[PDB]
Order: sequence, then structure tokens, then C-alpha cells
Amino acid sequence: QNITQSWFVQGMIKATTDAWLKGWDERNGGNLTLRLDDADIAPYHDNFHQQPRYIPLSQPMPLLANTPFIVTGSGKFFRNVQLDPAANLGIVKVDSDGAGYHILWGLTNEAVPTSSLPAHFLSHCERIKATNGKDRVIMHCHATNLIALTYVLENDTAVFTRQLWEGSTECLVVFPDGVGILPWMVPGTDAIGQATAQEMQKHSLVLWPFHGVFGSGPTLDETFGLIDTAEKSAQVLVKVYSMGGMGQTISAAELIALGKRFGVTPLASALA
Amino acid sequence: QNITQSWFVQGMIKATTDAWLKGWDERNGGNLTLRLDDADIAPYHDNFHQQPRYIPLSQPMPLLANTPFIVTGSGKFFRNVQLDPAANLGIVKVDSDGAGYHILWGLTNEAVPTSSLPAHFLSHCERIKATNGKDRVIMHCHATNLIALTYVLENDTAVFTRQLWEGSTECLVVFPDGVGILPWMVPGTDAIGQATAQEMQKHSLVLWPFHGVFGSGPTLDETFGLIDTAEKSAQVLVKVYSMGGMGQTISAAELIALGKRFGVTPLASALA
Amino acid sequence: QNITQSWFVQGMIKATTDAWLKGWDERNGGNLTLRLDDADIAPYHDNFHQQPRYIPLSQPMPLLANTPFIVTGSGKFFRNVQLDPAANLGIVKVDSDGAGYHILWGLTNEAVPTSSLPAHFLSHCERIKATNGKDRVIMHCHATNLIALTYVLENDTAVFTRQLWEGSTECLVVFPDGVGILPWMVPGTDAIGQATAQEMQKHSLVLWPFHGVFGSGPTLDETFGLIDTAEKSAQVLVKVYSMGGMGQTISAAELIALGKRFGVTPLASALA
Amino acid sequence: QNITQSWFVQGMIKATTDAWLKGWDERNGGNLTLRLDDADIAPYHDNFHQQPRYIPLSQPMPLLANTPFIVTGSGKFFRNVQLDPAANLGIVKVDSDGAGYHILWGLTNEAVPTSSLPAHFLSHCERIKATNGKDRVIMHCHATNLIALTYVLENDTAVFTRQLWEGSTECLVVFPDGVGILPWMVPGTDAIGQATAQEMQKHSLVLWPFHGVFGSGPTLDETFGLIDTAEKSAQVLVKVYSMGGMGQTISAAELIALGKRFGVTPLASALA
Ligand SMILES: [Zn+2]
Ligand SMILES: [Zn+2]
Ligand SMILES: [Zn+2]
Ligand SMILES: [Zn+2]
Ligand SMILES: [Zn+2]
Ligand SMILES: [Zn+2]
Ligand SMILES: [Zn+2]
Ligand SMILES: [Zn+2]
Repeated sequence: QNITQSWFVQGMIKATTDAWLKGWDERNGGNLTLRLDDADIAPYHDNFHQQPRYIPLSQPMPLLANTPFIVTGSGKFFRNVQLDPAANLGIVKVDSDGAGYHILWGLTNEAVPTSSLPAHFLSHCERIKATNGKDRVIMHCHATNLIALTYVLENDTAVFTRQLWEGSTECLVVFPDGVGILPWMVPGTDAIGQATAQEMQKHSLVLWPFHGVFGSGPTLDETFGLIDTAEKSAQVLVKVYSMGGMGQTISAAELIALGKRFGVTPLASALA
Repeated sequence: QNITQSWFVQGMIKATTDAWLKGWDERNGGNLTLRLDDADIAPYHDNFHQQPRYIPLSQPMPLLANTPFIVTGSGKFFRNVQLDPAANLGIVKVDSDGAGYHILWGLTNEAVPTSSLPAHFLSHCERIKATNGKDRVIMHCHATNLIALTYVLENDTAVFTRQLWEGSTECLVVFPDGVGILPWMVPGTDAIGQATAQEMQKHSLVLWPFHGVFGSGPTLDETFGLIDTAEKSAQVLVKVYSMGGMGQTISAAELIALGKRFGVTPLASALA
Repeated sequence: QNITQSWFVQGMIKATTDAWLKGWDERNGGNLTLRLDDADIAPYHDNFHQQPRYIPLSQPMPLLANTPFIVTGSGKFFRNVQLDPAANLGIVKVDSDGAGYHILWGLTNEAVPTSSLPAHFLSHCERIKATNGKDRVIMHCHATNLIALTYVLENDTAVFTRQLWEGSTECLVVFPDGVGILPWMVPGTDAIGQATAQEMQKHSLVLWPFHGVFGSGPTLDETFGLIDTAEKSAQVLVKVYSMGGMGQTISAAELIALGKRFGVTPLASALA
Repeated sequence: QNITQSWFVQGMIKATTDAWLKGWDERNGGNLTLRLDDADIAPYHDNFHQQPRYIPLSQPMPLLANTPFIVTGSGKFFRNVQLDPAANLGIVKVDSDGAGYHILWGLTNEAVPTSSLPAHFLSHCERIKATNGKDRVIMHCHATNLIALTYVLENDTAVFTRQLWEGSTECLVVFPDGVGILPWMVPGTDAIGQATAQEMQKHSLVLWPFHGVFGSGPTLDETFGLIDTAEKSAQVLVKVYSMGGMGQTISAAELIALGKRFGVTPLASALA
């Protein structure tokens, strides 16, 4: 089969298309990268008909040496990935010393990876370390209700985590480490990539106020489902707040009992 | 034809897919079980290529002895059922004494039924008794507006039923027995399964505050439609409450007249 | 071709499916009937493989003598029409004296037309008279925002029409005769069918508080678009009201100028 | 291949269908025109089986002499474009002196272009001048949240632009020239077409209070994405306002830093 029918190209199409249908990825909003093994891509080598283009990295990462990824392109729309995966996605392989990468497949007509790729790489590095190599996905999208909440809730990790845990029972179990929140920062900068990667050490979800969310996970579905869980809770919260707020909710005691039953250690600071 | 094209596998795909598109089943949220007859499955026996795996039940149910079911898997996403029904669904058959069940088809790669299966079984038992064997479906989903309402309405069966009946004219006719509401409880426990099954004696719909809904019915479509009716009313209610509340509504007298016309006996406690 | 591929069966599938996707037709909510000519159906006669079943009408309508219709079935779900049009739709032909009708095609497994068919017929009669035979469609659905508005706006034709005209500029041009509003009434009764048909003399749209909408038009698309226009305005209004109400809006003067430009005569009572 | 499979007919189908699914184009609401080159259409000439019909223009535009466009039809529904592109779209070519145009393909059964075509032409002219011929698309739709905001925000370009920039971080970067707002005007008039074209000199987005939006861009996707970006911000804003308003937001300083980083010159009047 053609690489377009591969599990990982189909996976990238599914995730980007689902996020598009959720209303989280207007225009080129959002970006998605997936760490692969050589063994995933090697069978499809005869599908690679052009010369690998080289792009240097300003900050090398030796931890990622020789590692292939499939990634969304700069200025590309999640809506279009299903229509032309080769135009909108690329497979890249970081070189031997992590000083740059080669584009191996896709990103046709001189397209390049998302301008956020260096920031994705830094977060991949921190998640590899934090999860002993199990995490493989970084997903950014403009999740609508989470965005709306950033204007009305204290932009504070403990406050925000507690509300999201209250907003759907599964949340504490899905993200016991809570949701990290940064100050508003200029997107595309080194600073925002650094700050995100730091919080990725402590959380699988990071919020960018007035902008969107960053998630990490071992697979596309687990990462998408993580974001979707947080966004569903946020959707419930927006309804409840719009109705004048909570008359009742999940208590700290109930949340602790929940953690205990499911063998997770919830972020203590959100349990007042 | 392959069992994937059977009415019941297609039915499970339709229900889980529709619920996914409704936004009720983020991640692995939700679960669905359907009681079958041997005669439904027997024609497809040559599609069963592996050895039935046995799983014991902590609480036996002799009422279900020898009974086959098709069920959603643990940790499986409703979104994916249409893509790979064999990975995400299983057909199980409870053994001769109801002390356990065999997995006959599906749940590939060592998957197991939803961890809520024992609780589904207990509710199936109570609905069989309550409806003289006509009910065959238990459906749990994270119906968004119903969830939101649990934070703002008294979590009380009579209050909640009356509002839902007011929220769409058909509601009293579709669920004259009203909607049972439990206290918040730790999901997955024996306690929540027991309490749900008790309320299933009196209602075809049970709410879990800050979590979701459980419904029972004779067919997938009737059960889905039951939940969808309640959820549509809840959606209307959320809009009305967000606009500052009801200026006018369906009265108790109008609700009683409605019951009389359609030959149903509405839950008296919701008719003040 | 099979009658399933006919313009009118495809049209019924499109309309019911679109309304389902809009969230207007949970369960069996909604019903749709389309007046045909003999010439539409005659080519497909060899597709009619069973004996026409006769159903008498309590109130005859001689105006409809010998007239064929395609109709949605009782207890049938709009969601399922696309999956099995023959199970969920029927073609009926009223007999020579309008005292009853024969089912000619569809409504398989002893299904019957919507229990609202007599009420549809009465409204068809009044619309034929009001439009000199141009109207051919009666559509009922549970349009969500229109429903929500019935709890918060005076249930009064002039008030409701003015708000809907304000809620989207096209509204006055699409429904210059405004939207008739009934008191809440027990659905399925002779009384509600009579009252609806009376208002159908003056308006192409009729609201049933706490229930839904009835629309009439010359084609499926014009009738659907009429309802969709009103429902879109209602959706805008719900947002605006939820934000605390109008700071500015379309004035009576602007509405009159609009009417004049498009050569329509707007309901004077809504123009204060 | 048939012209229906051409990039531009497929593009028109995608854009109108996506806008339909967004809920922005009830009934015949909305219209879309795309400026082509002769070279785009010339290969498909054997698909043009009828005689070009001539329609004069009241206001000639010599700037558009000999220029082909593909356009949506008058009274046509965006929903139907995918079902029958030839019925719902047309290819037109303005004549040698810009005094009228010929219909070359489509608009079957005596259909004509959107009655807004002259106004589209005037805006095309101004955008050609403003962008040195790079803009090729004018898109009008009834974007729901933007509409709702026009009732609650000062209908003032600087106020509205600032809120939309605050409502999603990308907005300042996507539309640094802000969003022009007209007074309410009677649609279809010369006056509204003139006023829109004037604002098109200064902005790529123009709002019509209580009605919808007009956008311009070099391609269908960039123009659609421009509107979708503004509409997504508006959706966030509606949620935030419905929750009681902003507790925090993007500051003028942060917005200026954003502009600087991305090399754009933001509308100074929105930066208090
Ligand atoms: Zn972003
Ligand atoms: Zn942190
Ligand atoms: Zn659950
Ligand atoms: Zn009870
Ligand atoms: Zn109804
Ligand atoms: Zn009237
Ligand atoms: Zn318009
Ligand atoms: Zn301006």
C-alpha cells in the first residue's frame, strides 16, 4: 500500500479532521506532531520520490537524533489534511546530531513544517523524560470552551484544574496532574516554547490564555481524548456559569475518594 | 454475510457513532450493552475464529444464564466503533449458572468488556423484571446539557422530572415515570451499580450528577431516542435558564391533560 | 430507476436528514408531508408490490380527492429515513370522495402515516386555498431555539414576529406575514389541528409553545428554508438575550423600508 | 475531465458546503464569487453546451473587462451546491467594455447570478486596487456569532476590532486592518454596494449589522479562513459575555507586541 494508507498517515488525517469538525481549528489554527520509529516508515520508502530537504534547528536536540516524525505544515488547514495529506503533512527525520532535520515525504510545493515545530520538539523532549519514552504526540488546538474560560477564571493552575475536575467526573482520573496555565505570551517565540516545555514536565495539558491548549500523550487517540475530555468539561462549565453558576458540585472529599479508587495521585493544590 | 453486517453489529455502530456525533462520548466516556437471542448470533458462527475467553463475575446472575449480549469494550472510544467494530465491541455469552461469561467474538488484542458490565448486567436484570422481558438495552453516555443541569437544579427526582417535562411537550409521554437521580457516587463501584439498578425498577432513565445518564429500552433506537428526548429538553432548558428563566411554561394541569390523552400515568410527585 | 431514486423520495430523505442533523428531530419528533401529482408517481407503478391498505378519515376532505402524498410514518425517526425510506415513508392517495386514503407504497411491516396526518391534511387544504394551489408541503419539527424563545417571549404573534424580523435582516422578506402563535394545546387532538389550520390561513409559519413549529411552502427546500430562516433568527436572539439583550436592533422604520424595497406587505401589527 | 471536477468548481463546492455546515447560510443566505483567468476555463470549453446569455450591468466596470468569474446563483441554497453545481453556480465573463456579462456555463433552467453580483463586482474592483490584483474572492455569509455581537457591541469599527482581536490571539495577525462596520442598510441597494466597496479599501472584512459579513482574499481557503477566524473569535466572545464578561483579556501592550513580532501594522485606533 501507499504510505497514505499507513496507520500513521490515516491517524493524522483522523485527528486533524475530527478537531476540524469540533470547531477547534479554524484557518491554520492548531498543529500536530507524532514521533515515529524508523520501522514504521521503512516499508514505505519507495513512496519517497523527492530529495530530502534540509532545515537546520536553532536549538539542537541530540535526544531526538535520527528520530522520524510526522507533522502538520506551516499555514496549512486541518480541514484540508483529508483532501491532500501529502500537501498538508510531512514526514521529517532529525539528523545524527539533532542540529536539524530532513523532510522525507510530503509538504509538497515547497511547504515546510509548522513554525511551532521547534517548540513541539522541546516538549517532546520533556515528555520523553517525564514518561520514560511513552509519550509520542504533541497536539495544539484552539479548543473553544477552554479558550472562553481563560477570560473568566483566574489564570492559575489550581483554580482551573479544580473547576475542570468538577465539570465532568472522569476529569480527575484522565488528568490527575491537572492543567498547567501560562501567562499570555507572544506565540512563535523561544520564550513560549521554553515555558510550555517546562510545564510539560508537570502536566500533560498546558493552557495558553486567550489562545488554546497543548496536550501530550502516547498515541493520537489518547492525546485527542485527553484534550476532548478537558474541552467537554469546559463546555459543561460554560453552560453552568452562563446559567448563574454552581448550586452544587463535586466536593474535595468526593474528588479525593475518586483518586483513591482509580489509583491516581491528584494535584494536591486543587483539593481545598 | 459477515457478522459485521448483521443488524445488531450495524445497530451498535449506529448508536455509538450517533452518540459520538452528539458530543456525548468524549474519549472512552459511555458504554452500551444489548441483550440478544441465541438465534441472532447462531447464523454467524463461522465468523468466530478464536477460543472463547472466560471472565468470572463477582456477583453471579442466574437470570442471565446462557444469554448473549453485544457490548462496548473497556477503554474503547465510541468514535472508533465504526472504524473497527471487532476491536471495539464484543459478543459475550453468560455461562450456565450466571457465574461468569465467555467472550465469543471481537474485543481483539486482549480487550475486555466495559468495566461497567457487571453494573449493566444488574440493571438488565431489574429491567427484565420491570418490563416482563421487553427491555434489552442499557446505554450510558455523557449527555452534555443533562450534565450541566445537575449543577443548577435540585438533585431531586421530582424537581428534575418536572423541568424536563416542561422543556419539551413530548417528554411526559416519552418518560411518564420520570428521571431518577442518584447522589454523586464513585463510578465503577458495586454501590453505584446497585443504586442504579434499584432506580431502574422505577424509571427508564437514571441521572448521575456531574457525570451523565443511564437509559434502558427494548431496542437501540428506542433507548437512544429516550436519552435524546431528555437531552433535547435539557438543551432547551439550558437556553431558557441562560436567558433568565421561564416567563411561561407547561402547567401541571396541561401536563395532566397530556398524560390522560396519551394513556400514560405520570409520576404524581412531579405534578404540583 | 426505482422510486427510491425519484426526486420526491430523495427530497423527503434530504429534508428529514437535514432536519435530523440540525437537532430538530429527536426520536419521532417531527413529521413531513408532500403533495404530489399522479404524474409524479405513475412512472414508478411497477415498484408497488403490495395491496393498498385503506385507512378512513374521520373528517373527510373532498378538496384532496384523488390526490397523492408522500408522508413520514407514525413513530418513525427522521434519522432513519435515509437508511430505509420504504420503512419510514409512505405514498398515500386519498380516495374519490376524500373519506379516506390508500397506502400505495412503503410504510412496510404494517407501519402507518404520522398520527398528525389528518391535521396535515387540514392545513394542506387551507394553504391550497390561501396560495391558489401553490403550496405543497407541511413540515413540523422541534426547532430548538424557537422552542426556547416560547418560554421567554410573550406568546403573541406581533411581539414574536417583530423579534424574529429583528434577529436577521432577511426575515421580514422571507416571512412578511409573520409567525402565528397558538396557546399550548394537547398535540394529536382535533382542536390543535383546527387551530393550526386557521392560522395557516394568515401565516406560512405557526408556533406551538413549548413544542415546535409548523411550516408550509411550495417545495421541500422553500419550506425547509423558511423554517431554517426563522430558527436561525431565533438562534441569534437566544445568544443576544443570553448576553443581556439588545443594545441596538433593526428599527420599525428600517423594517418598513425593507418591505418596500422587496415589494412585500409586512404584518402591520409588528411594526410599532 | 468535466469542469465539475475542476479545481475552481470543486473549490466553490467546498466553500459553500463548509459554510452551510457551519450554520452560516440558511436558505439562500450568502453569496460567493471567484475571479478566474481565461486559462482556468479555456481547457473546459467543450463542456459549454448552451448559448451565452447576456446580462447588462447598470454600472459598467472596465477594470473587469474580459474577466471570467464563477459565482453562486440568485435564490440558490449553499446546501445544494454539492448536489448540482451546474444548477447553483455559473461561470460568467464580463464583456469587452465592462457594460455587461455573458453567462457561459451553469445557472441551468434560466437561473441568474446572485442579485448581489454588481456589489461583488464593485468590491472586487476596490480589492484589486488595494492589493495590486492579488485578491480574487468576495464571500458573504450570515456568520451567526458575528451577527449576534452586532446587537450588543457598539457598531463602531475600533470597538469591534479590539474585541475580536481580544477574542483569539491570531486575530490581530489574520486581520491587522480590523473589521469595518457599516450602519444597517437595505440589502440589494446601490448604496450598500457602494458603502461596502469603500470600506473594502481599508479592510478585508466588512460587517453588516443585524445581517452578516463580507470578506475578501486571494483564494477561497484564505477568504473562508479569514471569516472563520473572525467568527471563531465572535463565538468565544459570545460565551464570555454570556458568562458575565471578561475578568481578564489581551491588553493593548500585548497586542502591539504581537503585531511587532509578526511584522504587521495593526489598526491604531483599536489599540487604547
Ligand atoms: Zn495556536
Ligand atoms: Zn505546573
Ligand atoms: Zn461515564
Ligand atoms: Zn426513583
Ligand atoms: Zn411535535
Ligand atoms: Zn395569526
Ligand atoms: Zn445576506
Ligand atoms: Zn473603515
